[PDB]
Parts: sequence; C-alpha cells; structure tokens
Amino acid sequence: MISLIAALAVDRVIGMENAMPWNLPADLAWFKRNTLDKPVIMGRHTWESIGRPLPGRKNIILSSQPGTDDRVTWVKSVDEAIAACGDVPEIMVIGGGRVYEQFLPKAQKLYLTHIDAEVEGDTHFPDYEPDDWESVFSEFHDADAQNSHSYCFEILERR
Ligand SMILES: Nc1nc(=O)c2c([nH]1)NC[C@H](CCc1ccc(C(=O)N[C@@H](CCC(=O)O)C(=O)O)cc1)C2
Repeated sequence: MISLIAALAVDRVIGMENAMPWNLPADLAWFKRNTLDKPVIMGRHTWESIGRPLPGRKNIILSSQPGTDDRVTWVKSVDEAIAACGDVPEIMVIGGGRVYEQFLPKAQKLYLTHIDAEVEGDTHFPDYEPDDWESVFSEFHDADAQNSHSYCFEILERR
C-alpha cells in the first residue's frame, strides 16, 4: 500500500524545512512515528534538502540522473521505486511536488498536517477530490510553547 505524508499550509502550499515559517516539533514526532521502519520515497529536491538519509527507514531517491551518494537507493522511475521497496505493507511518499503528483493516483492513504498559516510558495500539493477520500482520523491542536501555529493531523483513506 502506498502512502503520502505531507504538511500543508493555507492553499495547499508545501515547502522545505528552512522554507518553512513554522516550528512544529509535534508535526515532527508525527512524521517520525508514521514513517519509521518503512521505506520512504522522495524526489531529488527533497533529498538535497534533507542532506542525510533518514535513520531507520530505507531511503529511495527518485531522480533521472545517476546518484551521487551511496548511503541511499537511487531509482529512475515510479515503477522502479516501487519495486526497490519489495514486499512491505506500506510505502511512504515524502515529496516533493512532482513526486506527490505522480504517486497520488497510486496511493490509498493520506497523512496530512494542515498548518494554519499563510505563506507565499512556489509549490503545492495536488488538488485531490474529497469525494474520493474518506477522513478516518483527525486531531486539531492549538499552538503552544513548542508549536508556533495551530495544526491538524488528518488521515484519509481512498474510497
Ligand atoms: N507531516 C509532514 N511534515 C513535514 O514537515 C513534511 C512532510 N510530512 N512530508 C514531507 C516533508 C519531509 C521533510 C522532513 C525534513 C526533515 C525530517 C527529519 O529530520 N525528521 C526526523 C525528525 C527529528 C525529530 O523527530 O526530532 C526523523 O527522524 O524523521 C523529516 C522530514 C515535510
């Protein structure tokens, strides 16, 4: 089963850590918790963004150019990436934009963090149809001393 995990701001805008204006350690814990011990696919852009493999997860990088770092698995297509994962219960797609777009029609689940923030950003999460997805989990949290803004965790599974 394919899963997408992402953080969204006002208007489906998503961006990198340093691009991000918020500070949400709880969002981090949630990402950790839901992606640990699972393979995670990401685009070249995200990878460079992160600069180190994520521990306790098999990191598979999607890119068209040959890879330049043996600490991760480099793949050339959606299909290839899916196969390098092997037979596991759940694959996690971590972005970015192009990546999300491509896996979405393959996914059955969406783990999303809704950040009550307005920011101008070059990129967005794909417009998906709500009639096709059922919200099975939801939890709103107010800001606090740790978390800079209010956020909502949500999990939808494809109908
Ligand atoms: N929920 C969610 N939130 C996000 O901010 C992102 C997504 N999904 N998906 C896409 C993307 C991933 C960006 C991203 C950047 C750094 C680390 C990272 O260092 N994570 C550590 C957490 C450190 C800690 O948990 O204290 C990890 O081990 O996963 C993870 C994800 C951004």
